[PDB]
Amino acid sequence: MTEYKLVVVGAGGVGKSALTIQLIQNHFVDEYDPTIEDSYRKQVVIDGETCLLDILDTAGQEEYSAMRDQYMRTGEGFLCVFAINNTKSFEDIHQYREQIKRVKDSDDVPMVLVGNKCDLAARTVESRQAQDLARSYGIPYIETSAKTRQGVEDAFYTLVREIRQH
Ligand SMILES: Nc1nc2c(ncn2[C@@H]2O[C@H](COP(=O)(O)OP(=O)(O)NP(=O)(O)O)[C@@H](O)[C@H]2O)c(=O)[nH]1
Ligand SMILES: CCCCCC
Ligand SMILES: CCCCCC
Ligand SMILES: [Ca+2]
Ligand SMILES: [Ca+2]
Ligand SMILES: [Ca+2]
Ligand SMILES: [Mg+2]
Repeated sequence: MTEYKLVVVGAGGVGKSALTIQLIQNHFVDEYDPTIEDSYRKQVVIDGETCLLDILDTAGQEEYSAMRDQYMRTGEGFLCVFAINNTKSFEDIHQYREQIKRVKDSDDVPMVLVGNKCDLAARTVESRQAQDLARSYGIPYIETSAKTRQGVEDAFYTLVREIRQH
């Protein structure tokens, strides 16, 4: 049909797995089990096109990060996730983007910046800060909550729409 390989990256605990599971399985994972490397597949209609999403959920914990680069290499677009209550995860985004560019050997890779956990109130990253970072990269910024499902479909579908502009 039409396949899009999406890779979700970002610091440990920011909600990469919760986001992916909300999209694919329609429930919220409350517990924290660090990921090594997991894959999901779903057929969905996006803007009138039937397509197959292959989503790679990657490790954010350094200790679990072995060989992540080898998984990142096959990606067609990347969700770069931080949590709005985790300033360090936002600062880390630069390093994840740089890794993406290294493994893709390109400065032109479809990406979306995602600020997750927007249901929480201990915000330390303001929307405008993230919008500015995204603007510097030439990509959209979207806020999500894996818990309430706010923005979850939007983030992944926006990434598909970015891949289509490549
Ligand atoms: N309130 C709230 N909690 C969230 C949200 N997303 C994830 N969490 C919580 O944050 C914790 C970590 O989520 P998880 O998805 O495992 O993070 P991760 O980025 O996949 N971690 P890792 O890189 O180690 O695999 C879990 O307790 C999960 O319930 C969110 O949008 N809101
Ligand atoms: C480490 C954060 C800096 C952002 C650079 C694009
Ligand atoms: C501090 C996170 C950087 C990730 C690059 C492998
Ligand atoms: Ca649950
Ligand atoms: Ca390389
Ligand atoms: Ca390469
Ligand atoms: Mg995970």
